[PDB]
Amino acid sequence: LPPITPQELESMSPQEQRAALGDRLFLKVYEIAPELAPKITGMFLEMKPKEAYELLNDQKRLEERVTEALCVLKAHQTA
Amino acid sequence: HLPPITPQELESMSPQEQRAALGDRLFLKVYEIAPELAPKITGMFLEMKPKEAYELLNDQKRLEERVTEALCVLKAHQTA
Repeated sequence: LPPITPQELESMSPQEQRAALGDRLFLKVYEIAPELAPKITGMFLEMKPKEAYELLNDQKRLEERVTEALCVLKAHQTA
Repeated sequence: HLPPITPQELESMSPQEQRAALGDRLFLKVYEIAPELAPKITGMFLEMKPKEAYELLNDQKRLEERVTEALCVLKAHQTA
């Protein structure tokens, strides 16, 4: 999917923002954690739209948020 | 442990005074959760808005959640 412009993000409803950001976040997370990509994307969609949008423009920040999300899920695993 | 900060004191303190007051009380609570990394975790909390750091002193569950989140941010910053 082509990137969302900053002008489109401010023009979308919260429902439209979630669908547009969620589809692009899922594809990028799928390249890092394919099995937990739907679960991690749902965690990302709880952030503010501006915060989730920065993940689509900074690869290094997206990797750290995925690593952070995996660590939080691992922390709750009473292994 | 220090006595809790009242909401009226927080609004009357300067930004530097808020850091000292919140930082001392946040450190004592985080120390009971992560004693070794408590100073670094407290510094991460002091970058939040004063109202948000104050809620961590009044909500135990959210405090534990933010510490776990802060610990996971530190793990993500590993060079190796």
